[PDB]
Amino acid sequence: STNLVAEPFAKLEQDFGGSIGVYAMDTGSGATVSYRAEERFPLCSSFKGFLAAAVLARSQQQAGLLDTPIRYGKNALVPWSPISEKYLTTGMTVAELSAAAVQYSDNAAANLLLKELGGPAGLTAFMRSIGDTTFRLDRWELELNSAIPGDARDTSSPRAVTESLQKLTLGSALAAPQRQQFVDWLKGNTTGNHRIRAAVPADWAVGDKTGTCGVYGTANDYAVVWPTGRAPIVLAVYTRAPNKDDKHSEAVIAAAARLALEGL
Ligand SMILES: *[B@@]1([O])O[C](C(=[C])C([O])=O)C2=[C][C]=[C][C]=C21
Repeated sequence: STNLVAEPFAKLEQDFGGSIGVYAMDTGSGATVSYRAEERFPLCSSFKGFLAAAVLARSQQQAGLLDTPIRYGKNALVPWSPISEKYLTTGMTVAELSAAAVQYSDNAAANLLLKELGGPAGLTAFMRSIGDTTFRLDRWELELNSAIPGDARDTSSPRAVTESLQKLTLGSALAAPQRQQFVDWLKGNTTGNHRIRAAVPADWAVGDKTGTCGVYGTANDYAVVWPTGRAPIVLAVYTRAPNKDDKHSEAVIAAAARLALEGL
């Protein structure tokens, strides 16, 4: 992955103060945009998108998985678990927990689903099973958010994120119904209006998954975007920064996404 007109990204990164990672592919032409696309960045909550895909893939071998209710306890409710909290008294099905993890970044949902898959190691093995040799999840919520510089736990690269997102939403990794379901959850995300969506023309359909670690200026977003009349674009925008107290920026993520889309 290289880029002979990277100066715009380099200037945005200098203005940001941290590091920016971008990979975008036009699945119609094959054109791509890269900037630190091979470098490792904390996933933060963005792993929750791939977790839901892994659940859908398991439902292809276990009938009734998605409809299975889970009557979880109050002490499943880790900070920022808005759907899980609201539905504590009733429980939630696996599909609802997947939906909640994708579209609200529900943390309790995320840990409950990880447990059904064998933990972080099971999600990682799923990702290996589709050809992602970069992704690694090592820890549960909320510990995976530590985002320590140079720590490779719970990281991937923007290119591997994009390539995996492509396989699961547009390729054959998932069966057709499972695939539409995964795209539908992403299209209903509520957390990403100031990130990639803020760079996408209002008349383009978008699904996305955000992540925010809360430390070290570390946040991200990845998305599938359908330009009018065309095959879709897939992209991933990740940030990090060298000081614990460096603030992340949603505007930086949106700007970097806009540079990628303009370059395509
Ligand atoms: B996680 O990374 O994602 C959300 C979040 C702020 C987002 O969607 O950008 C979140 C909240 C609380 C803990 C972890 C996460």
